[PDB]
Amino acid sequence: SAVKAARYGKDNVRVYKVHKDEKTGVQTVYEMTVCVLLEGEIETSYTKADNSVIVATDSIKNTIYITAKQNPVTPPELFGSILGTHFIEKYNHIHAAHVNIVCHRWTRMDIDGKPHPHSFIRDSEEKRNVQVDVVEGKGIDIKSSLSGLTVLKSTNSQFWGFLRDEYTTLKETWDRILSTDVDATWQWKNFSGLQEVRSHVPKFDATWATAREVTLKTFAEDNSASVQATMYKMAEQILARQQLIETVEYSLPNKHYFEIDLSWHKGLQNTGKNAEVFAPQSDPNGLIKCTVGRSSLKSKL
Amino acid sequence: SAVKAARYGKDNVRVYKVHKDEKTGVQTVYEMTVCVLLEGEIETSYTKADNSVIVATDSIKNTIYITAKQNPVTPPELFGSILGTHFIEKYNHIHAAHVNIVCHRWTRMDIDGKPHPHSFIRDSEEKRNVQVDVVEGKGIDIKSSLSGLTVLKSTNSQFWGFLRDEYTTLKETWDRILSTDVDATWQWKNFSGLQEVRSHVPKFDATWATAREVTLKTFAEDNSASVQATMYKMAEQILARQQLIETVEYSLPNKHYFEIDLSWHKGLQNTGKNAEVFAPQSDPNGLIKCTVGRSSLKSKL
Amino acid sequence: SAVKAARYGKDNVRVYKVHKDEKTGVQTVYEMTVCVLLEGEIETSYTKADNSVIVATDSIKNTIYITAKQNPVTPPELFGSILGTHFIEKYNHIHAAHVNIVCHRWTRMDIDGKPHPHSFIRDSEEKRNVQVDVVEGKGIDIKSSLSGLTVLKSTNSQFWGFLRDEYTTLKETWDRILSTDVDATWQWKNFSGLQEVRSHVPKFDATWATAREVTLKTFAEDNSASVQATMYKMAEQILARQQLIETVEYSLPNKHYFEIDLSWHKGLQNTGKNAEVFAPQSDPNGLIKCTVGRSSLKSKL
Amino acid sequence: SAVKAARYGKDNVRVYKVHKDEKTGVQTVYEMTVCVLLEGEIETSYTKADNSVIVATDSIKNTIYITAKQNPVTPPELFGSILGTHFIEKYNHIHAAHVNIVCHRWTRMDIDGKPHPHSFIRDSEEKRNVQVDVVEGKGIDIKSSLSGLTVLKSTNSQFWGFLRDEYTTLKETWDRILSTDVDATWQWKNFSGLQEVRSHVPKFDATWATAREVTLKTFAEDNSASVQATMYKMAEQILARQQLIETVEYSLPNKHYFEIDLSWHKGLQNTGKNAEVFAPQSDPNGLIKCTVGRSSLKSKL
Ligand SMILES: Cn1c(=O)[nH]c2c(=O)[nH]c(=O)[nH]c21
Ligand SMILES: Cn1c(=O)[nH]c2c(=O)[nH]c(=O)[nH]c21
Ligand SMILES: Cn1c(=O)[nH]c2c(=O)[nH]c(=O)[nH]c21
Ligand SMILES: Cn1c(=O)[nH]c2c(=O)[nH]c(=O)[nH]c21
Repeated sequence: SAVKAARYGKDNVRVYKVHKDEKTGVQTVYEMTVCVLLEGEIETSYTKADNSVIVATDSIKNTIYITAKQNPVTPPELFGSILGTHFIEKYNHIHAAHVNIVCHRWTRMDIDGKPHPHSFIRDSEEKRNVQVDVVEGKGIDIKSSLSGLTVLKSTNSQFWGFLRDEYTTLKETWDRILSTDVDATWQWKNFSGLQEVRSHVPKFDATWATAREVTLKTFAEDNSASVQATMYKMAEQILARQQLIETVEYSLPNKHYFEIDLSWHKGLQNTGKNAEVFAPQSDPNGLIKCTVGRSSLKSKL
Repeated sequence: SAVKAARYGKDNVRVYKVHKDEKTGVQTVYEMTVCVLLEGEIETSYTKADNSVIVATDSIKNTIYITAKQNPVTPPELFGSILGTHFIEKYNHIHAAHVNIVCHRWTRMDIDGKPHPHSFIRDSEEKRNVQVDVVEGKGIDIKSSLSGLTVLKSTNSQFWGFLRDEYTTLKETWDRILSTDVDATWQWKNFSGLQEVRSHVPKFDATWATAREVTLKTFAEDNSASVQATMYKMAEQILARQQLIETVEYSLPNKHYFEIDLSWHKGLQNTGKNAEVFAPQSDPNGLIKCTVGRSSLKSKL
Repeated sequence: SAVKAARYGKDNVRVYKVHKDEKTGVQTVYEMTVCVLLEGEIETSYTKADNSVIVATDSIKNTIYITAKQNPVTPPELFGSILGTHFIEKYNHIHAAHVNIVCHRWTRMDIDGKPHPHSFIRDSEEKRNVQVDVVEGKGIDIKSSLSGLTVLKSTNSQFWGFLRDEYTTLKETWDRILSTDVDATWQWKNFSGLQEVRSHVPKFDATWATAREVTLKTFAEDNSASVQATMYKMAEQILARQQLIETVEYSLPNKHYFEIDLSWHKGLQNTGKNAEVFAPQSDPNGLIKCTVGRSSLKSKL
Repeated sequence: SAVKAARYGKDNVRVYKVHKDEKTGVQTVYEMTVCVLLEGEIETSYTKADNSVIVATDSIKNTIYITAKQNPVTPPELFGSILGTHFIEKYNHIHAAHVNIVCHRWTRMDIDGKPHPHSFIRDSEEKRNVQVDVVEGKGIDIKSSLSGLTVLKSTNSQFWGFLRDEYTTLKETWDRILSTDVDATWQWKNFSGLQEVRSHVPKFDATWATAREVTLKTFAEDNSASVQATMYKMAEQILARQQLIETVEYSLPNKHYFEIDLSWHKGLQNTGKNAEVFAPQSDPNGLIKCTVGRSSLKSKL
């Protein structure tokens, strides 16, 4: 046998950081969960009980906290790049660092209409994430995402014209509920190293904001022909607004809300135009995915 | 043997309702999870295989949807009262109905600064709940609550002066992080029946709002001596603002954030006044409870 | 205002203990999650910021580990009694200790047909629990339970003869799937103190075993008329086999498996006697409860 | 813009099947959760609101149940292959089907030492999984796995000789607890189609059994130098025992159990050779991965 692939490290490292402005009294908090997995010339730890090549996962954990103490933790794309760059530069034999960060929401409370200087609310379980792959000799590849953004619209969703054969029972509809949990990923142009990441720092927060704004507005305003058609519109708009992202990926469940026929009980009318009470379905669910890039076709468009 | 207690019914009944204003186009959505458990002269279903006394749980489920079609689902205190009253009035042999409702957040989206007529966001996993116990001959007992309201403050929390003995290692502190998941319950005066519940309907939304406002403002503004002292202030204020509630209960975890001594690494200073990077602790956690009522002591105050 | 009730302590304290037989090499492991909440003359911590009356929850945590080091952790009824007794005896002003223990399964592995001396498998997420309430001047009240015991039978379950009215759509059945997650609790006679608990120590493991055996055999062998009728049989048998338990409580979901009519597709027959493929339903679910004690009726039986 | 990748279908489809032997009375149950995602000439559903190319996810769901009615559901590798082959053969424009199956445990109960004909217990949340990718013109690629197999050993695990630098605080150990949740995947040689899958059917159950047996025995018996070294031994043995699998992948958390120094309290000795009571750590955790294949090196071995 032989080792074809290997990576190892520390997962589920919870990290908080506070910034305190001593002039104004305003404090700002950041909370994340971090995973760092390393690759390199480590195969003998697996094959020969050679622990000399192992940077202990406990040491990886310590390094996460030390790096957070010595650098900004925001935007996460930058923190992840700093953190991954450290491991490949510090250890000659480590040739890749794979950094995943989940950012948790701590939104400043407004009390009596004024922003509070040091009190925060978890206003959504929506996350902002990064995956930063720092590969020696091949730069820094960053995928940014928002996830767990849960939305519903009560009309202006349709689904008709789909294929019908002997496996088909679904009724066409011209007015349904649409609800989903949005997972949206934008993948950046390869960066050559930390300097180039730093040169684009403002674009990280701005592109996250754009992605979130476009998602919400498109979901709310598109009289949707399908999940497929709506998510494509989101992706194409995000690509149009940031030339440094190469692709946009969406992964959307269709979280079904079923009508309930109550006509068996006193002729109650609760379907079609009279549908008011619905049964949310926990499972099964549609799952719709696509990855959108920029076109390169010049004929047969 | 004999049956000392029994209740049975349907749990985890997911319910959505939409209201559509055909004049304005504005739609409003409600989503809940409902449990109804019945008591009564049902012991022979357990002891004698006598199913004649069982209102099938499937029928309880149907009744939940029928009741939602024929009545408002808001405030939940009212919907639960209507629903429980139905079972004890419809079935001579059913003498109590225990209705639990969890209300899920669907907050209207603002798009380009304007409220959208039919698009919503799950802006928090915070719930608004009711427990409505409708007991034949003994009225309607209602406990209202908010839960899963997760908050953090980065300073203005203290914990010193606690008992110290041979089991004590905890260091006193004059400046710590405080974070919790708020579970707050207000229990109403017994209502005689559905008419009396209806006579107080506006007070349900108003008292929920008061409870939430008081919770947030007190948490943010109290330079806290302990979880105990802060939660008591919340409770006393809520009681002062609604004479129809008899008690207020809080159940608060202390979700610890630990300092991280990094002085072993290059003399990094990350404790006390220089603490910036902390380790959120998933477990264990403090758990602090109290039930506050109005005082009846006249001497030795 | 005034404090009507209060309790506080440490929750989610994970504890492992190992026993090593140095003669045989056989090691045995125990893992639990412990909560201890205290009551007493503690109201001034809430009302007056008086922390002097607070045994810190961190100190409660330390005490859990110290008690586990100095005593057996099995049976959990004994460990909980020792632990609760400590707090009311050590602290004059603490008058009750409420100890909840969840015991996690670590079952010894058999390797090549032989029990391994130090390797274990989590063979089920089924738990064994205790709730031990140690109340100064009122002894020790113990509720023992098993929970998360998930079972299914594919036939020999029925449900017919239930009430039918204008809310009823459920079809009677003479052959259905029955599946549940068993939560079974046996409540012991009040014990006067730790000596009396110790005097009954072997009965704890034996009664847990009896409860589990009776549950499984009754579920498997009863041609069930309803969840109600089957669970009653379980309870009555457990009471007959241990005179020191006063009541037995069951709480059982009915986790529904629905037939799927496929006759719309090529006349496929998948209902009634030809039902093979079913749709497990995640929600809603029946929820059936009862508490059974010994009879005291002498007439009109 | 243009669609670079797309797949869509139905997720979280819960499926039960029963087999009834009418001669013997013995019934056997199977329960799974299935996801099927399709690829093909479907880009116009995203770009042009062309639903004609969409096989509705509801129809995919129906097809899952119909396929389970008309074929064996075991081994899952076979069921997934049948199911994926259907979609690419039935629909000219569908060119890949991606079938994920999670198999849930229903182990036959033994009652009074005899196997019960129709009663089952969920004896572990351990799963048996498959991922079957059926790609038109490129055969059938199958990855089989076991996951959620949770184990602990109380000694015969070590971790010393790891890299030590200015980021290192971890103490070397020659005797620690090791616990993990095993996720093990074996990837099969590409199969040309359903006939070739069928020709190997007995090998699926046999290789799953081998993988599980090797995992347990190696974990129990290896005096482990590291997670890395132990998991490699597992992989190499599985490869030696089934020539039709190309690689074996493990993904193992190191679920840490920390010693607790209690020497501050009455000189209690609970470290090193006297360690009995430990603190299980929920997070962070080591995460160790590798993919092992057969060697092709002929020099510098
Ligand atoms: C309702 N529904 C299905 O059954 N499949 C699909 C699909 O692919 N896309 C939808 O928007 N809805 C839907
Ligand atoms: C830190 N801490 C403990 O250890 N116990 C307690 C308590 O009862 N209350 C607190 O506010 N904090 C705290
Ligand atoms: C199917 N079903 C209901 O709908 N209610 C009930 C009940 O109370 N008990 C059952 O055993 N089954 C059942
Ligand atoms: C304890 N520990 C670390 O900190 N890293 C590692 C590792 O890579 N492998 C281990 O087996 N243990 C371990």
